[PDB]
Amino acid sequence: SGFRKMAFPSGKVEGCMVQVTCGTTTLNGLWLDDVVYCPRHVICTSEDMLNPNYEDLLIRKSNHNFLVQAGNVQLRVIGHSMQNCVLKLKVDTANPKTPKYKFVRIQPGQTFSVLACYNGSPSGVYQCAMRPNFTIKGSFLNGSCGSVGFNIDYDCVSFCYMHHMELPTGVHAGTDLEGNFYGPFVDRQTAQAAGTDTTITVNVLAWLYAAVINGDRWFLNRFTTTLNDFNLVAMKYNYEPLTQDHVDILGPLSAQTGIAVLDMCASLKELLQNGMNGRTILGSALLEDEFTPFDVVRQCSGVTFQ
Amino acid sequence: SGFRKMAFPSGKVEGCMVQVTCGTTTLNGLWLDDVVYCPRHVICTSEDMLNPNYEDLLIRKSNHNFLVQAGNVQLRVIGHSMQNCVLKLKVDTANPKTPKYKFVRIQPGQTFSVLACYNGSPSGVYQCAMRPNFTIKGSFLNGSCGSVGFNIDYDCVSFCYMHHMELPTGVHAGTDLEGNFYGPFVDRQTAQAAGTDTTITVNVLAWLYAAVINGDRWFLNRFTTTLNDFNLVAMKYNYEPLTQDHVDILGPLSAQTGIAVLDMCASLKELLQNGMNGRTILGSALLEDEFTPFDVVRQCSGVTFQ
Ligand SMILES: *[C@H](O)[C@H](C[C@@H]1CCNC1=O)NC(=O)[C@H](CC1CCCCC1)NC(=O)[C@@H](NC(=O)OCc1ccccc1)[C@@H](C)OC(C)(C)C
Ligand SMILES: *[C@H](O)[C@H](C[C@@H]1CCNC1=O)NC(=O)[C@H](CC1CCCCC1)NC(=O)[C@@H](NC(=O)OCc1ccccc1)[C@@H](C)OC(C)(C)C
Repeated sequence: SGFRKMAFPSGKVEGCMVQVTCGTTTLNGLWLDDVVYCPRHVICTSEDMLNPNYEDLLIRKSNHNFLVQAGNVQLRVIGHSMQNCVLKLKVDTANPKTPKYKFVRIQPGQTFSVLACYNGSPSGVYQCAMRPNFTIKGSFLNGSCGSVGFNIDYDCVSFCYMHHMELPTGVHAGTDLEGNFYGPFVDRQTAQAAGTDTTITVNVLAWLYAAVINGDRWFLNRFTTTLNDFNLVAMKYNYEPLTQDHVDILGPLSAQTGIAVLDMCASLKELLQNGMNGRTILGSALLEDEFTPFDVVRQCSGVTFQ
Repeated sequence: SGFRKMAFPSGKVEGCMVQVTCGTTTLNGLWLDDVVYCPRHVICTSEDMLNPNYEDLLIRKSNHNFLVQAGNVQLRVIGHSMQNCVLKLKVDTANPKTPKYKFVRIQPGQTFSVLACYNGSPSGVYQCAMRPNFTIKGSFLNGSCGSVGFNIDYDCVSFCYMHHMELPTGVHAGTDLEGNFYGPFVDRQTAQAAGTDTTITVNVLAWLYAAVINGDRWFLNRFTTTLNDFNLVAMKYNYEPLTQDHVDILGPLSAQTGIAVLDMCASLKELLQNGMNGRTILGSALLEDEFTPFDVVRQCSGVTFQ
């Protein structure tokens, strides 16, 4: 038993990480089949960042201005193109370690694993969620750009995030693997509003179920509530409105613990109106919202991969 | 910027994980060179668990009663021996994916990465610490036994933990890779006292430095204290006594942030005497003690591996 915030094993992704250099800028790229993916702002100088014309900037570059290094090995670039905010470098060598992969665009509230990378070498791995305002709260230093987020379905790697830039909040923004930003962000060094972040109500309920499943049950009360009543408390409190779909996705945890979702909503309501009283749930003094219901199900089912 | 609880990339360890079966018991093993390591209690039936004579039980077994499966592939066992509480299965095939590795026995307060495994296939990865009472608070279901903890030094894998059993606390116990338990635990299904757990004072201070480095500085005060004065507050509060060595290891974070360790101790003291007032530090409403000072240094330095 026990419950930890847990990332997918990153082996399948480590084999895809390469170093990409263009001029005096180095960052990470994703090497799959015979294509290298990376943020297009690798083509920018530190002055270009304030207002780049990427088309014009890309025109001044040729294949040989792009150094791709996979470990020690130099790949030869033979085609380059710009898809949205990513740059796709065609190389002469397919990656012998290409996993079975997909590119997905995830939804706010879903979770994924980040492998943070510098100079093409993996640094660490951690788990997180696409916030409702389409930011992620991660850990990214200079040179982490091009690090990717992913989920694993048995053998198949679903890539969903590529890191591009930190906002003035210490929150991070980026794109899917077709180069479209999550959220309204553009890749330019100009002030940008992240927007009001809300809490992922369904994820919090799934966590409370993970708590019950792991012995923590003090928050459990004699009350119930209605979907509309609870939603009315959800909104004084920043919470995502709870829908019937949310209720259904919480259904399996419902039946395992024998606790109705709306009874659980009542306990959450009391927590939101009465706080923690200096107590903890699964060793946190806060309400945690970065476990999807599926993260909960599989953590106490033992789903494996590879 | 930002600060997450971050695990080493597990690729080097995924390639070492195999399935070990003996009778009607299956668990994970660590395959390195031509040896497979696993908990010796794989040789036990569900009745044996209450009071096993491991010597006598091991005598009834022969090499062919041990099925080792590396992915799909059956290894042939040709020698078996018992070292403390681990069992070492000599196989006819060296693991072509053996990393450069070491076996270390870590100290209370140090951190490591766990790759949780079922039937020899990795499930997830998370970070944690050997508690002062020599327990770890992880996430382990039935069949997770044989999962290992590790740190990575550039290319070299330092194995330090092998999971054996959960206590009645939802805390976990296990051995180094020579088979000696951390703590006073034995591998038997008998009630065992974990013992009073204390907080890793030096780790908490290192975190407060990580906080300052990442913008969170409200806890910072106009006071200072003495090593003995603070230690006197450390003990009403469960904290490990702070030593001069602790002070020195915190020295580099000292100089980066320009804040004396004993000034930081005063802020921690006020936190311990006055609580959080419903506020947060790096997004936690609790004082976090599972980052060593070295975890902090490298997270905001960007150390890579492979
Ligand atoms: C790639 O390695 C990095 C990763 C950053 C660096 C440290 N932490 C990270 O997450 N990405 C960058 O450095 C990019 C580079 C430019 C981005 C697109 C345009 C051309 C290249 N920039 C940022 O990450 C900046 N974000 C940013 O400026 O956003 C808009 C803005 C501007 C001014 C005030 C507020 C907001 C970073 C460097 O800016 C901060 C200084 C605010 C972090
Ligand atoms: C190996 O896959 C598992 C991993 C466990 C299972 C679920 N979570 C885990 O961490 N390990 C075990 O199942 C071992 C098996 C025996 C251990 C040594 C003797 C022979 C094999 N046992 C345990 O993990 C038990 N721990 C335990 O009993 O500790 C002493 C004790 C006894 C009675 C009351 C309190 C404490 C588990 C199964 O016991 C609990 C039911 C308390 C979890």
